[PDB]
Amino acid sequence: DDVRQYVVRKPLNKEGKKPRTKAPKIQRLVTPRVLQHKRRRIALKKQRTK
RNA sequence: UACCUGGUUGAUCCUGCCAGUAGCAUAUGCUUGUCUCAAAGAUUAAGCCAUGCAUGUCUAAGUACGCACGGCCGGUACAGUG
Repeated sequence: DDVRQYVVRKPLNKEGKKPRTKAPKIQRLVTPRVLQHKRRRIALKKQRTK
């Protein structure tokens, strides 16, 4: 299941302002940056062994 | 600048101190136009203390769901500043 399509929203409404919705930032979420950080530090494990 | 001078006797020469002399530090008195630098609640009481201040801190890079403000363009995980 995709996790990011299941976040609750904040129905953010105040007078005079535009209608707004707001969502939190998901933590402990596997993203293409996290997987690059993991494989970068095994590129350092190989560099030291060489 | 490696220095003495007054005072014991009727007069002398001594011993010998007292007093004078110059600086330097704290206070104090009287006086004080300019300008440069500058010590400053140590001495008595390491006594007692109203009030204020003297220690806080965020970057691209720990954690942002405060509309606090704006803001995409509007299904759009999290724009951003915070």
